[PDB]
Amino acid sequence: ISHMSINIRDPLIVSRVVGDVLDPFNRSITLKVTYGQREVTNGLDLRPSQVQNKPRVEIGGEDLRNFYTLVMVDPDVPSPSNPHLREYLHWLVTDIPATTGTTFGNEIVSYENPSPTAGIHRVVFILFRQLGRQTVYAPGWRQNFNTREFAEIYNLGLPVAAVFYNSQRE
Amino acid sequence: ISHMSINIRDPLIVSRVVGDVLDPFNRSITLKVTYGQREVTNGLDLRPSQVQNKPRVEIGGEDLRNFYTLVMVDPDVPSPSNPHLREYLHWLVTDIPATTGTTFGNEIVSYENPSPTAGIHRVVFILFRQLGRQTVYAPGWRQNFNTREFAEIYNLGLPVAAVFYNSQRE
Repeated sequence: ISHMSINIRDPLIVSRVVGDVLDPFNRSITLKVTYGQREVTNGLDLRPSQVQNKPRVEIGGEDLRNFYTLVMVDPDVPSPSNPHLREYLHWLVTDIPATTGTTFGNEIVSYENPSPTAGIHRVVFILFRQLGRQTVYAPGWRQNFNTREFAEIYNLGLPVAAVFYNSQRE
Repeated sequence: ISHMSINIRDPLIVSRVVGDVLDPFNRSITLKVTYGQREVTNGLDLRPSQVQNKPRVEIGGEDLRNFYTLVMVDPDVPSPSNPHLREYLHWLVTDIPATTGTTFGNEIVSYENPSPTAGIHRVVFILFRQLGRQTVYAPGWRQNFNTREFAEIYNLGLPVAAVFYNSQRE
């Protein structure tokens, strides 16, 4: 979107997920990420002890023929005040068929549970439409990941969905 | 069906359409609902701007002599987190001859376009076989509709088909 179309009160802008991690975009696809009995909605708190295992993830889709990639990052590493490891890639699942979820995709970076030690961390899930199956691949390491660059490299365009939770040391 | 015959990975169970709205059932009849150039398949996203007009609806059938009823509900009203208006009846078409579609039936509750304002809403189409033509009639209001009770009142048994899309505010 153009900056003339941005809603500056959107929770992704207030939280600076759009800004620090993502360019402005219009949500268009369902992304349902569940830990326990809570679906991630922007700004919900989940403690480290609640996110030790991968969440359930269900997605929508625009066309049955589509495949989606799910990115999970913590931008606030090692801390939000000095985030020199931004972004830390916690999980990467490609080739998710439209309308299914991560158990139907290819987990190309395994789920590492977030365990913040300093400050309140945003933990962000981002969904992208792929140009086709078997077109998106993993970085060589988890730290200093750049979702914007990743999307550029893999022709992913703007995200179709994103949502985040907050987490801090217990 | 018995709970010993349920496929717990069925998309209608994962999405809780079976659970929140419907009892478990085996699909037996074709239900093709089209908005624009997309047929509704479970979990597809359609934005409010894409569903302003009634969809095209074509049905199958078990016997030419049969008549079917189409129910369209949003269970996630006013929001999925606090769905105290569940279900909102968006459309009701009775007396659809087997193998035809809604233009051949009796629209007894007019199509109200879904326009969610909070959360992601499931918008569900449910098809039932009638005991006969001219046996199924409309409620007095749209809110707090109960498809299970409706089916009991009108001898509709279990659904023969159901499908849903996801929609959220634009």
